[PDB]
Amino acid sequence: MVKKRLAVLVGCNYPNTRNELHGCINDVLAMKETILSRFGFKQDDIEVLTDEPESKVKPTGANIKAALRRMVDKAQAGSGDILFFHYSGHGTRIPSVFKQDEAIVPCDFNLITDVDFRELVNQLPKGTSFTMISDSGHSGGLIDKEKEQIGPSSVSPAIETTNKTITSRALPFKAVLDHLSSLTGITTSDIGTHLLELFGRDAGLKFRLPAMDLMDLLETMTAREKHVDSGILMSGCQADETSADVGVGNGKAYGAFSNAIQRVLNENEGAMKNKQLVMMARDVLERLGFHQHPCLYCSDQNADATFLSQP
Repeated sequence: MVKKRLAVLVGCNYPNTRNELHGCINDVLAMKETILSRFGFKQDDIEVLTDEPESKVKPTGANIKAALRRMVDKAQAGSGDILFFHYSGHGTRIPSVFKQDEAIVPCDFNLITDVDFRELVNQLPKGTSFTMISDSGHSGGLIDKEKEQIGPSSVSPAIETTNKTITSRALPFKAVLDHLSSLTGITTSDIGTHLLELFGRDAGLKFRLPAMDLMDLLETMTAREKHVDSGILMSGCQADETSADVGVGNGKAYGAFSNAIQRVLNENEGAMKNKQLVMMARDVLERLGFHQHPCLYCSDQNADATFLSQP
């Protein structure tokens, strides 16, 4: 029985904009070489969506969700398929209505929120694994309702702040709203109005469904999550934190969390549990003076499973 190893790698540098980053595309290229060499992924099973000027497939909100939709077509029940999604780029938090929702910011600002990723993992059968590494600001909780295994509620002298030159991978809500206002030509405080007007069908699930219809849909996910739990989120920081973009525009920049993952893998060649990988990545960032706290969200069984099912 053949098992599939599918990957979607997304990197947003936002070049030549007001929200430029420099290490996100390098994070994607480094993670691609890692899964090709160490984890047995094949070139034809990997989709790369980066926003360099000459890119032919930009990481728009529709292209990202469609690529994640194509891995959703191939995961089968009883096959134990391995799905991987890396995101390096800007993140943001939007008001849930008293509460905030976490989201990633595609290059066209068609936000993908935590309910979109919760809907995605609820389309996967039991035994499948969806490992998501989101090196972005406010990345903690991006898979809504996924149990926190490592984070502020699951873990118990300060280190001097890093001397590296860093830039935040988080955009304020107003910066995201103003960006969408420059495209719609209208002014409203409801970000969903801009997103529905700009993207319509391709807008996030939170913005297309009425709140009560979303409540009915989330009730079906709550029932299914009691028996199937296939989502594994490794966030670069907590829900209330940002993630650091390290370096300048010299072609050598990188994400602090993505680099910490590469360091742990370089120093540990054997198979590593998902919980240990996040813990050792936290140790790297803590020692290096970074104040973001990577978090892990998955089931108890997947917390003890090896990263990307390495034997």
